[PDB]
Amino acid sequence: SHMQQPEGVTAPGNEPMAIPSDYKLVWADEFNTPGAPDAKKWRYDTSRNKEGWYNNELQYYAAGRPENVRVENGNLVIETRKERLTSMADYGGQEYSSGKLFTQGLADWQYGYVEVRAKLACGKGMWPAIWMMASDGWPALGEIDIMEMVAWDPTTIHGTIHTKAYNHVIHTQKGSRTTAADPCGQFHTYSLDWTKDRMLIGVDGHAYMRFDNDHKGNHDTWPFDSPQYLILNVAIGGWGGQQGVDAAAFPSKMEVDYVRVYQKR
Ligand SMILES: [Ca+2]
Repeated sequence: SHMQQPEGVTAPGNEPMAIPSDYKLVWADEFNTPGAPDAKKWRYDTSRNKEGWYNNELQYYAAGRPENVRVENGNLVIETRKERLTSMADYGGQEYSSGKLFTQGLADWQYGYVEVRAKLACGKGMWPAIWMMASDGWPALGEIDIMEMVAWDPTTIHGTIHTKAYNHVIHTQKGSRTTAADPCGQFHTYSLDWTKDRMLIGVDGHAYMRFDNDHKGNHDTWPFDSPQYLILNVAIGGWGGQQGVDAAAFPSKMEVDYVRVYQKR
């Protein structure tokens, strides 16, 4: 797998990453309170349930539904299921349910070190992601994909950014990829180090992706001087379904041990 980068990477990184010495934890969820996610930290995204999600995706994102989003045994669980939730008011005809949480309108950050420790969702069809979008159109406002994986190639981790100049609508996105051991069976830490000068995206303290601010003051190539909010989801189909959907793979879970955000303060 590759995010339209068949014969190389467009934003190569190869350097260590770690929480900077002058940073402090400014936000966390440790997911140690069973039941629904803390509503002071997380909202459900239902914005396109009735309209249809993007990317040829197949899922309906259920809100307030423990079968799809629950805190359990020290993790956030986002679970995909093969089912039609036809009596939801915003039902959109989908054959699958999943979860999509975000901090939009509750918590956002400009610059910082973001660490998300997770075990991913497997089974052909699955497309787990950990990513960010600007609080204040798209893609000009900036998108930061800290972690994507597509479960037809479940050991490949993808790290990508999108801007007006560099984005998947015109196939000019800046990204890289790496290999992680059994990501659906063991935890890894997926990390972003975002400063005014560059972003690093990594796994387990190794940056495999680097995107520099070109310092031209062009918002089209660097929109990332404004706050972003965090997003956790498991999509179904689209890129995740490039080799089909495995009916037998459902239900499939992503387990998030924690989200930690650090900043200079
Ligand atoms: Ca935890």
